[PDB]
Amino acid sequence: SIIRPQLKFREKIDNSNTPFLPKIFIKPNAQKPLPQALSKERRQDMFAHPYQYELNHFTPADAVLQKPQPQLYRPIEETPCHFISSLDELVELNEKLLNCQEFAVDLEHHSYRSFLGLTCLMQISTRTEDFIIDTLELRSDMYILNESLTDPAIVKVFHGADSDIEWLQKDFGLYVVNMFDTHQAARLLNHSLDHLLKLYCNVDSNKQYQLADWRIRPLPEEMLSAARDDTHYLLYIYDKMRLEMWERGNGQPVQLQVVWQRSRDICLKKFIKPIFTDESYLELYRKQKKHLNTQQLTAFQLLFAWRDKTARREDESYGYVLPNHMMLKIAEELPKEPQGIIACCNPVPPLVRQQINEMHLLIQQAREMPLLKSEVA
Ligand SMILES: [Y+3]
Ligand SMILES: [Y+3]
Repeated sequence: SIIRPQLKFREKIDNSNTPFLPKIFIKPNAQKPLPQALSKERRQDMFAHPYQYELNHFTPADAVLQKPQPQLYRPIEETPCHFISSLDELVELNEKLLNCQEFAVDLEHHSYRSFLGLTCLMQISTRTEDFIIDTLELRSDMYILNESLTDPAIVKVFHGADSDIEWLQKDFGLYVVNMFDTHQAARLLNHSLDHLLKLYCNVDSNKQYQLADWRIRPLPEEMLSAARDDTHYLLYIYDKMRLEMWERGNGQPVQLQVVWQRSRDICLKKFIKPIFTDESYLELYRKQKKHLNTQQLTAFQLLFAWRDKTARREDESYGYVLPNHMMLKIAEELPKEPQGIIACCNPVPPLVRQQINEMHLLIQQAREMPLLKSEVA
């Protein structure tokens, strides 16, 4: 199993109910100032979206709203691929981007071995080159990209950026200003990229809807290729969509300004630390044939508490620590022995194995609870 890459992080992850605080500490392309509370030195509403104002006051240049002349995507065979894992690399790319008219953007995520989820890779494409960034290696440095991502002068093409926007700020403190979401454009014109790649370029990117562990290093050529495929064709599609969209408004920036309006709203989405109550599940088991008595129901609350505790600490997801069906099983079975717990999970999760004693005690506690009148055996 891959060594968890969170261990090499200079700054630990805050897995606490504590409210998420934006990470950005310097605001490039800042129409409105950024609170001094967010200053790198002092470490207004710090808990507010940092680029709230600029996104609310942004409009697509007339240059992009005019009948576009699509520029066919460069042949993958003749398109250079650059791997970026060091600060110099990152800083040099930014400069390059700052001189761009528009560029593609997509990310690679991972959530199984993480509590909040983790961005493992970022992809960007210019009209001529494909870039791949190691956002695990360059984690604390990524913020630099804000200079080019928050520049209303340059257009950032995305495909379904809803989640991306959220990740960019949770992990690096990166925000996007001036973004054209191709999934928003597909909604008007009337699934998406699978089609967008086959309808506009006549290409069938196989590993596109494939789930893979992006924490893996080195990244094999296959994933490197599947990663670049997510941004190599977006600028072309970006052009070809404003075309077949301008060819509908009779030559008026009607449906174009809408895609930009909607997309910039996705940029306003903010990240919020998730919260979980065992109430949700208990209410679900009730709709079902809930025969959970005082004891069993207690065990569930104790296991739910223990899993949430463990997950947040160990920085793992609930599924990894102990999945629903498995927790629920133990809650019902109420195994008297520690092995009775283990022999109730298929397969036995590592943390359960390691905290077997701890879990045993919880279940025992539940077994000492007083059974109601109607609950008597
Ligand atoms: Y992907
Ligand atoms: Y409760």
